[PDB]
Amino acid sequence: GLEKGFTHPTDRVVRLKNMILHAKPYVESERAVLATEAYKENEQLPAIMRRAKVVEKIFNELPVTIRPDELIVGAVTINPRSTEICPEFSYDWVEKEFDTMAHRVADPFIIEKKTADELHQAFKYWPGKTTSSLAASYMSEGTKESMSNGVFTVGNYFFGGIGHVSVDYGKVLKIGFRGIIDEVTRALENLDRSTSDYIKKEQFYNAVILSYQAAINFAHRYAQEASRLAREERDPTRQRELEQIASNCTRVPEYGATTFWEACQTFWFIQSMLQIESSGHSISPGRFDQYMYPYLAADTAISSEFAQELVDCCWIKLNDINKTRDEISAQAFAGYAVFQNLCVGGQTEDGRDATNPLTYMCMEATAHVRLPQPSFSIRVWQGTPDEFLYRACELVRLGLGVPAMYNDEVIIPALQNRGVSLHDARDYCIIGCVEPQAPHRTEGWHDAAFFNVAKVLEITLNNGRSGNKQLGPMTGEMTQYAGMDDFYAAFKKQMAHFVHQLVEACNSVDIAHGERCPLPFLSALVDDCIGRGKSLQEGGAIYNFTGPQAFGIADTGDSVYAIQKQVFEDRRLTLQELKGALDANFGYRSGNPRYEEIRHILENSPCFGNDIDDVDLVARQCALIYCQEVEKYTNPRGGRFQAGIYPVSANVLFGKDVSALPDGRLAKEPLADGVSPRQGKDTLGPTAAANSVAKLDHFIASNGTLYNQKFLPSSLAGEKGLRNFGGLVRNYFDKKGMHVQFNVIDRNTLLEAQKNPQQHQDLVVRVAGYSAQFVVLAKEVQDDIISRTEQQF
Amino acid sequence: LEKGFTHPTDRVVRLKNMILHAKPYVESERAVLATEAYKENEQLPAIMRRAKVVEKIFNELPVTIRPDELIVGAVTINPRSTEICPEFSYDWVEKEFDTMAHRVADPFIIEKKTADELHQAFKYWPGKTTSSLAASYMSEGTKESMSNGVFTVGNYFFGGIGHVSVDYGKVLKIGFRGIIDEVTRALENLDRSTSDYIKKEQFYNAVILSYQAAINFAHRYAQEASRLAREERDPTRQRELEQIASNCTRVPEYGATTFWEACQTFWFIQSMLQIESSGHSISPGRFDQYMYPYLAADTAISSEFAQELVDCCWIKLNDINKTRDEISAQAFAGYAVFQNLCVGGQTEDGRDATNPLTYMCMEATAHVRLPQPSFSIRVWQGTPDEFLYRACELVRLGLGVPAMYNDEVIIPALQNRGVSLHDARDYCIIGCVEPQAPHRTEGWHDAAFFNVAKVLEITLNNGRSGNKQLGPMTGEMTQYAGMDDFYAAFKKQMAHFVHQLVEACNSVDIAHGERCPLPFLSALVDDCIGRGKSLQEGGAIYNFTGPQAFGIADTGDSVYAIQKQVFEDRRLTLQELKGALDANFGYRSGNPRYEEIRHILENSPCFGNDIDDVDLVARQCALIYCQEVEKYTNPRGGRFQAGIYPVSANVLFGKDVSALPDGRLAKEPLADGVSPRQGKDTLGPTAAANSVAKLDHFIASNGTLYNQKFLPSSLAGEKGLRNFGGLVRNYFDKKGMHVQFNVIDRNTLLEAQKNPQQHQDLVVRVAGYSAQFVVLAKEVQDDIISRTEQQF
Repeated sequence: GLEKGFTHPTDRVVRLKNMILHAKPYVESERAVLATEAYKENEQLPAIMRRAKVVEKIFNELPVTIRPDELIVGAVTINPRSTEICPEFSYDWVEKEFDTMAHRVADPFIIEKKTADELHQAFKYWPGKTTSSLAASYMSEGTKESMSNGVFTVGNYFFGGIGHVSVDYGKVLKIGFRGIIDEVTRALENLDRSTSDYIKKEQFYNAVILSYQAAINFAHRYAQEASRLAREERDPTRQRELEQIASNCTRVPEYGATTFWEACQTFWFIQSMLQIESSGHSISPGRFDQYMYPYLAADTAISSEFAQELVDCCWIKLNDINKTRDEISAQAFAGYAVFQNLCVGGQTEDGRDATNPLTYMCMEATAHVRLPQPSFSIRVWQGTPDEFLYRACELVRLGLGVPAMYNDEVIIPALQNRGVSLHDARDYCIIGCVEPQAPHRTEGWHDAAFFNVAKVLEITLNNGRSGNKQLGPMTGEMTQYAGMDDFYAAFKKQMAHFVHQLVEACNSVDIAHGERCPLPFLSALVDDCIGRGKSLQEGGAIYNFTGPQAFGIADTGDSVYAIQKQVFEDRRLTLQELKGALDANFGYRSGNPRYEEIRHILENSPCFGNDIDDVDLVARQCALIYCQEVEKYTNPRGGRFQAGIYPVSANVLFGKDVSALPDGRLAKEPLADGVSPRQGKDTLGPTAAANSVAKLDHFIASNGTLYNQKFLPSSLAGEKGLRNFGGLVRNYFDKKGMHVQFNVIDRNTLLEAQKNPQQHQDLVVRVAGYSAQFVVLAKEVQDDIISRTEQQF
Repeated sequence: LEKGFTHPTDRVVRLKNMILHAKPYVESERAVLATEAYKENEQLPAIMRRAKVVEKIFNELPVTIRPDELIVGAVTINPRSTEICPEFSYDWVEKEFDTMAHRVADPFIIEKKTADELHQAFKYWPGKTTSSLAASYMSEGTKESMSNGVFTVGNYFFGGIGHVSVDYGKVLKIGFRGIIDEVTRALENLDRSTSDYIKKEQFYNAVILSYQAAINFAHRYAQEASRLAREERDPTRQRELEQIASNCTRVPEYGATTFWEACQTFWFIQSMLQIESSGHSISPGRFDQYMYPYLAADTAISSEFAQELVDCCWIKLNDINKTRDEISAQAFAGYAVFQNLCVGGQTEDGRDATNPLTYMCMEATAHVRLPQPSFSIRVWQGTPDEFLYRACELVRLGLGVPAMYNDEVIIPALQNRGVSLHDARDYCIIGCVEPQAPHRTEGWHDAAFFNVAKVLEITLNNGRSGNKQLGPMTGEMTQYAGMDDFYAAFKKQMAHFVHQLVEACNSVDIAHGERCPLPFLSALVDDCIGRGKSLQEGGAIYNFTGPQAFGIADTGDSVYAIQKQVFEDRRLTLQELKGALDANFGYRSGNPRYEEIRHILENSPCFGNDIDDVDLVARQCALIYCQEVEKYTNPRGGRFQAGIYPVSANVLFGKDVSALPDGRLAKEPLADGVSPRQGKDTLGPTAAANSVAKLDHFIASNGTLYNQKFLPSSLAGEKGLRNFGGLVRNYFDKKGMHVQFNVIDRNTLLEAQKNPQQHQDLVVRVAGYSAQFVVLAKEVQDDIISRTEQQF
């Protein structure tokens, strides 16, 4: 039948998994100190070559750590699941939090006193030499003022690195780091030196070669440590394993991989070393089943058991990565999350189905390991085999939140509309949460900013004011609107004003990374950086984008529709009472009963998510106004802005920035997640809700849309549960929604994990486009997830 | 045709003598303030950091008005002294703390207090200079070639760029306030629909901040004038200081309303540019054109006072000084900053541009008689006879000035490089001999020195320099079947070393763009404001890079000596010549066949005697350099173009060249510019001029330099002047670009050598500029003494 169940992992895998779950996250100092010394030593160099010296010093000198039982080795931090510090982007919040980071609510980390003193010393170098400090210098005062008041934020790449990329893993698997050096050497040989342009290109080429020579050394340093351990090792079986690891790391990634186990080690070295060079998250394995499977197929000696165990170790290694952020940013990316998205299935470049045996081993690994990472995903298209969808649904039914599901049939045309070739778009993977790209061909900036559309609505209805600040243009007081035409004219003018500032802030950060932190190790693994002689930060990628995310879509749509119906059409209240009610927070604090009555009238208007065309098209319209403004703009890499709609863990945080709204929500309350209907307001079941969500224009939001559903576990039980569950996905994708993902959990389970967190350390559930340990999320985020609508067939 | 010259006021003489008697110091204030501004502004884009640098200096540098001055503004507290600009380079300053006061070329005093102050500021700079970044962009082969003396880019490597004539006329008319208004309007009109506006707006904000501080700087001189006036016991001087205070309140914040104000506008621009950056050759250019409207409109001023103000400007120009590292100072010797000022020529409509201020500028040179300005005249087909003959009277004073430039070569030469006919007609001279369309050009007119005679050395040694493989293996000279083989080999060596020359220049170019774009200077050249980009990033309408050839006559006479003595007349073999060159013609060994070979080579026909065969070899060797250079471009979207001029370095770089086939011994001086070799033009000045004009001057559009030296007897009287003007017209009609003249007796120079204390005021041409003879190193003095003395 359709239900096959899941196998169990080896005991070794269970021990490696538990080592992650029991690890206390620390902040560590060695990479930050080494990086700092590389900067001090190399003031005179062009940035790209300074950055080669940075990775050279780190790769040569960072501590090398092999953990008990690992088959796949490489550690960013001495301690499991800990974080380096990357002061080149920002530092001052680390020192401000030396004594509070261990106790903050979202993502605490231990900072021992010696580590604090070491970081204090290194940070003396940094004032005004970070990328952030330069980015801020480029921004206008109005742009900064809008961000200060919570219209939008570019914190992600302002305080940290970029990342958000799926590199050419298959190229390194084939030709190795030595092959990269060879390609660069040939580019040097063939350089046109007849003008001045060759000088900087040769700097880049030499920086890449130096970086990859050092990257070879790094792998050999792990081979050397594996051999030292083998010579002390007492169990002859573990000795043989350590000897094989030393052999693997001698071969890869310097040279192409010759076994599946070597291929896994090539993969993990690339995965970890990128996040050593830079703190940018969303380093996404992408189509792991596609580029890894030739190395499994050609390995005639490996058993299916050992091959699965290796994939399991990879899943577990992916959970060893961690990242601290400033105390507020950490609330927006909560759960010790670095968003390594790994997808399976879909189509080949020729448009044939891409399922292979490793596709299903990746699903098994998720069932074996059951940890937050990777952010595991499936691609779905019209020829997806029934067995692949049903197997994925059977995995979703375990309640980990994974796999998220992505619709080829929308994403491919969406990418084509942005200039991506049909051949490249067929090969897409997902970056981070929900963001599609042609892998190893894109500098996508897929989480460049968070933009609060509900805040823009607030400000529109207050004639451009926020508090006692004139923040936007004076588009008119809401009491002067003659009808919905007037509102929309004013909203578009506020949107144009604030989106222009959003683009300024993004491009300022973009310029700052180009001037100060171009990356010679990462850049060599993305087309066409080598061919062009330019880093990713300078536009070397074939495709260039910048992706800012809308917050409050359903909140804005339902509020605008409430004005349409309750004021203009049915005349239940006047524009003047609405203004007074909004200013008084519906009388939350004064107890005004007319405002409370008005709140009740507004709350009971039709809402997005019940398959009601009227109100659904207002949500579509409000989202379109944002998406249509964003796409008018370009970045300094010659690329195009494109909107996304996803919340990571910040729809609570950014709700705190918005006063009362015309749909009846009180000041500072949470916003809706992604394109999902407002929490608890879709009450006609999952098909009706999916039908509403699919009415939005997903194609124009080509940085990715995010739709969350949550099911009662018993509704998915049995073969008929899988049948219905698969039919729901096909329905939604046939109606041109881009993405959907599922929690499958009982309300009491979430409540119990709140009351007795020490017994629920392994409870992993979906937040938004990624999964996390429920108990490490702040209570207000836990409560928001609990408040989500419970679906049932 | 002889009027004589008037005498300056006693004030002008006192001011002039202050310059002669001044002992040059190194000073620390500007360097310390600059450093603090960098430290305080790490986070800014470079252009804004550079605005913060000039804002701190303009706000805080000591304000110094000197006794008797009518025109005020001091770069240094002490007269004739130098600031330090560590943003370009610093380590040689501190290396020389104890030796700079005693070095042979251009000593400066460094008091202990000053060295301590500089020692502390220098702690900031390791690896943060433009030079340290420029070196990092260069290939090892390029640095190796420079280490072995093939060429050097030291000028803009160790120091600022400069080499520009800014829009003085625009500031005279609209002031700094008008610059700010133009930028405010560019900001208003900015297209903000893409990402390109972000950096443009940084540039605009940097410019506005710079010019707000520039206005404060002039007001600070107004305050000090007003303070000095309050303390002045002499009533006449009191009124002068009050009038100075009023001038400095008006200009250059606003446009000038009197001639005395216009003179104060000019000098504020001239001095403040060289506070922002140590780049020299900040050239007033066509002073008589843009200043004359302000003289004509000034109905109240007397002729004598207008003359005395022009004299005060001449003397202020001599207040500027610049230290360089001990070796670089030998190449720019004489406390020299090369501020070239020309008069006459044509208007942009092709009519003669002489006006009454033209002749007052000539009188100022006769009044003042100091090294600066580097005074020049333009000469065209319609030059009035009275202007040429007055210029020749001034030349007879033996100061070396005016240098003479030929519109009829320079304008089509600039046209060949894309300059519009309208812009080319408005050309001035930069520095020594380098022409440009003023306030329209970022020309880099002295970006490098390139030793063509060294390339010849290396060619004949199959790419070797002292058993070091510096160039390609084009073949040993003993395998040349004829001159065709030599020229093939020489062109291959030239292409190799000019590619490295261009790399080194462009590396310095990139470094200045990345780390030191200039928001004060840039606003005064088209089209930086309209484009929203600095000069360092290509804001100028016209962009060039200009490297200078050395050893042209040496190379031509050597190459011809092989042609005649080896191939044609078979008087020695290639093997003997190779042996004689390696052995320095037996200078140590006493080998008599090598001495006989040297005599044979020394007596070959030589460039400079109107002999076509040898002259065309000099032409061909110079073309090979100029034709290679112009194949290349710079990062500002502009074009390389060769010049030929030595400043004071033809002795210095002769030390890098071993024996040559023309018979010169190892390490001996090279020839200056396009001039014939020292003492080798023996048939007189018309013959020598006829030879020089056979070179292709048009392709050497960064400027050529031709020195002549006359016995004063041969220019005496009315007959002397007619002969002298006829010589100039002969040479320019035959399409030479430039000529200038020493007019001095041999014994005068020799006496200055033995009794320098009684000849501190002796001023003579070095090359493209004049200097106090007693300040030049003995070997430079001897080289000038050895130049051919001409006679009609």
